[PDB]
Amino acid sequence: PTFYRQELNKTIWEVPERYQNLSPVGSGAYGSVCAAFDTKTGLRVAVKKLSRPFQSIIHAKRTYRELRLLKHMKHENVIGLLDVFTPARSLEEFNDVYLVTHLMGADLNNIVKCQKLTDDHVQFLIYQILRGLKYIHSADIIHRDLKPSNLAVNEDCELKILDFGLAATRWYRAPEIMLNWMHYNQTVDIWSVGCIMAELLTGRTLFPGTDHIDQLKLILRLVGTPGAELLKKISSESARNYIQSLTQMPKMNFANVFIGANPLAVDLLEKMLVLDSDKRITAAQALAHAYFAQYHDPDDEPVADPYDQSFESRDLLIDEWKSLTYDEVISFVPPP
Ligand SMILES: O=C(CO)N1CCC(c2n[nH]c(-c3ccc(Cl)cc3)c2-c2ccncn2)CC1
Ligand SMILES: Fc1ccc(-c2c[nH]nc2-c2ccnc(F)c2)cc1
Repeated sequence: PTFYRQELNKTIWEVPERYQNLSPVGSGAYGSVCAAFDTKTGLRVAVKKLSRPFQSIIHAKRTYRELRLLKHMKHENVIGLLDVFTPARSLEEFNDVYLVTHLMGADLNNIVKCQKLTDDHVQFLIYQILRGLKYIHSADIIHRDLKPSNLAVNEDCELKILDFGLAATRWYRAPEIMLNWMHYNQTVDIWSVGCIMAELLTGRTLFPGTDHIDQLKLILRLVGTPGAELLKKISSESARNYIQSLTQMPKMNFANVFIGANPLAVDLLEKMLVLDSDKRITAAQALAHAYFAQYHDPDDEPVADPYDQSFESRDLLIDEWKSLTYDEVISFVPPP
């Protein structure tokens, strides 16, 4: 189609004429986001322009990664791709990438911030995060940085997860990541959901750590210092010296810490915020918890198609990553 050009916040935007009335809404991962009206579909959309998508090998691979991830995700509670385009007419001229999705009006950081949610709202918002995570996790994808600011929400409380798989943000991070364990599992995301849910219910950051050390201190204050079963799983001499040097802490009584909350919410919280990540509830199990009795339907909580992440192990030239991304743009098929 016919492109047209404009400057918005120092940044140039060259987009097809179908997208009208571009309006800056803020920063995205590795780029800027504009709200727009899609004259073809009649949809309000969000367009992200990647900044310097092919600046280095790291950027090139990251651009490919995000495009591959967005092309794969087709789920109500996960951001997906409505369109992807470039003003470039050929591979040699290919230097910019624009990604388009449904416009979402706010995020949970905007919502919780100075606005108290009812237990009914929390059930629905957390149900939707878990339903999305079930899907993401079934594709062997980990979010790794789940936090209120990457949960997009509309005025009717429909929620989508963004910025998954790209990999303070500290506040929502699993303690095994604070300890720098490289073999963490998908349940790091469940830890983050627990932190988020706690905050939705209480109106305060559960673990507002001032650094990595402070963050673990705050976590261990609630959940206790590791037991013997967990300590035996820590290979790192240094990590063990640190953890075993702290004054032992008992696990607190969650019913007391979150007193006044729905006892079912308290129960789910204790299953999510388990120190040993092997013992944490999974997204699929969490959906079946009684807290979500009014929302849960196992016939309407789909899993994802298999997703090939083998490229992640590959070390390629910028031009190779760029060409792979270009072919992914050209092969894009929009949804129905
Ligand atoms: O922090 C803020 C605002 O202060 N924001 C929260 C994050 C928010 C945001 N970040 N990234 C996207 C995005 C856009 C298109 C694609 Cl294909 C993929 C990701 C959005 C967004 C914005 C609106 N609707 C949908 N996505 C931008 C605004
Ligand atoms: F203070 C602590 C101690 C251990 C964890 C922890 C939770 N789940 N898994 C681990 C873990 C397993 C193996 N090696 C590690 F380094 C960490 C988290 C905080």
